[PDB]
Amino acid sequence: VTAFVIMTCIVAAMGGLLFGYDLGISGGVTSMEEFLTKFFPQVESQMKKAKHDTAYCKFDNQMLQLFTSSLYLAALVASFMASVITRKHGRKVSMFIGGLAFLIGALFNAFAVNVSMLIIGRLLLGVGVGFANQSTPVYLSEMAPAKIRGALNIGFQMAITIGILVANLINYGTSKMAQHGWRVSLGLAAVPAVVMVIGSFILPDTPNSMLERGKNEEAKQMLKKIRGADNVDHEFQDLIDAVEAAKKVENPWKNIMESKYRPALIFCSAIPFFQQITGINVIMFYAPVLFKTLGFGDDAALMSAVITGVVNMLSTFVSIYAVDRYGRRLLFLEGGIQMFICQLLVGSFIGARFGTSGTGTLTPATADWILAFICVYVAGFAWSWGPLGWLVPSEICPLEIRPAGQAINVSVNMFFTFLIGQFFLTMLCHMKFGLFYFFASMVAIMTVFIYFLLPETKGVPIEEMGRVWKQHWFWKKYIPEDAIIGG
Ligand SMILES: CCCCCCCC/C=C\CCCCCCCC(=O)OC[C@H](O)CO
Ligand SMILES: CCCCCCCC/C=C\CCCCCCCC(=O)OC[C@H](O)CO
Ligand SMILES: CCCCCCCC/C=C\CCCCCCCC(=O)OC[C@H](O)CO
Ligand SMILES: CCCCCCCC/C=C\CCCCCCCC(=O)OC[C@H](O)CO
Ligand SMILES: OC[C@H]1O[C@@H](O)[C@H](O)[C@@H](O)[C@@H]1O
Repeated sequence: VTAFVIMTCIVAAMGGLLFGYDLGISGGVTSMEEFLTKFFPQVESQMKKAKHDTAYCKFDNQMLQLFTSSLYLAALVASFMASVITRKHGRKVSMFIGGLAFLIGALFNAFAVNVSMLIIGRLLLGVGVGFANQSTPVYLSEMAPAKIRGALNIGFQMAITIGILVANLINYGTSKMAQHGWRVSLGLAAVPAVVMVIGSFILPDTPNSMLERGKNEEAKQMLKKIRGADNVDHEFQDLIDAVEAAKKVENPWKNIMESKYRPALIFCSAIPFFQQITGINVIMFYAPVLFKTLGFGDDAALMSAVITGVVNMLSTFVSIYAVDRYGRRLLFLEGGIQMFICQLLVGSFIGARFGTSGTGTLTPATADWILAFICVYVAGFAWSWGPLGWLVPSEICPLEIRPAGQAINVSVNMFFTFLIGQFFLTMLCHMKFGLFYFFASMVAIMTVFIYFLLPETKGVPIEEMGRVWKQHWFWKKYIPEDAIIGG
């Protein structure tokens, strides 16, 4: 562990600011009537004097769903392109492309004069997220010393939560400008993108990719630099062994179906689906919608998003502290149990407060308790399925399929992020609290899935992770001894 590798990983992790900024900025921008008037006049007409309505609830027709979907579709496709570039040219090159596409997208948005420019900008944001999310977790998990890989990789998730929070605060400010507030909100996304582009110039690439691409002496000297030791022979032998196997595989997409990759393939596919079917991106807007329906105004709705965003960010530190000391499993298990219980409590609390009230409207105190329970659910996600959904796929793949497995992770993640968010929009917007019971049942399923099927990965050198699958009661049948590195 050196100061150079920690600074390297902090700078690289700032690639998560891009996706997080976009996740946090969009809600507040859609509620700005100047934005609606310019680009979505059919929505503006529905929102005029609709004191108890929320503008993104109106994005439920085919054309508006197409606009919303375009970011996730571009990200899903760009993720697959990033797998090829990340392997052939390096993790840094994909991080550069991600920052640059996001930067150009932010400018098209901020200076949009018609919806055509908004569509181009949104597609470019999606390209940026696809490249940034595909490549940055690979970068962190290869660069980090094995002992603290969890903590350093989760810097990426921390950056996501920082972007969400910062973006909500920016919308708080730009909502007060006399004019053009939405241009400032969408244009400030360029700031972390410029940081990411310049970072991609100055960062080194990973020794793992340098060696796979034939830069033998550069890779060894780089490993010595990030580990701060003249003798890296044991860990460099891991890289040599990983590249010897990896050089045999010209097309990872045509080999990822082989038995020896099956545990990795299952988890790279299942973890992103499970991460979204927690309901996180639905539940995170339940209280904002509730406060608006109760008459508390746009500012109270945004304030609950800021509160939720602070909890979301600060709770990430629990995973940073515990992930390498106590393990990924403990975090999955506690986080799933805590999320499950909070979903049961909020669902039954809302259901009960209508059968005991008498007046038909929830009180402010009741709304605050609903936000409180939701915040404990968000805290549980924020130290489990949030950070681990960007850590675990990046640390379980052999080198030759590591960019491809992380591309599966991103692309499945984008697909279900949109699908689940759109599918539940009407239930969210009509305050159908039964959704908490559905997501509770999914969280039960994924927690049992983890309990029986996820071997503990903490502290294992990334190229030696086959050792962990080989000792798992179920996955051991897929892993041949000859493929295992180290031991
Ligand atoms: C690798 C690069 C990316 C590859 C993948 C590309 C995905 C393209 C998908 C959709 C874009 C089209 C979105 C069209 C949105 C139309 C919105 C609209 O009509 O808004 C006007 C409104 O209805 C009244 O004012
Ligand atoms: C490699 C590409 C590098 C691109 C780098 C990002 C810059 C592009 C962003 C915004 C447009 C800036 C021009 C400002 C004027 C906008 C008005 C405009 O172009 O209007 C035409 C439009 O078709 C209405 O009909
Ligand atoms: C290392 C850090 C480098 C940081 C580099 C950051 C560059 C982008 C910054 C801001 C863009 C967002 C603000 C754009 C707002 C435009 C709105 C506008 O034009 O309003 C006036 C109106 O047009 C009159 O007619
Ligand atoms: C192997 C994994 C199997 C997992 C299996 C799922 C476990 C239970 C999950 C969610 C609760 C399901 C619904 C519970 C509530 C049903 C009754 C209900 O909704 O009652 C309405 C009433 O008004 C009160 O709000
Ligand atoms: O912090 C919340 C965010 O956590 C990330 O790990 C997820 O991929 C996002 O969908 C989510 O909005």
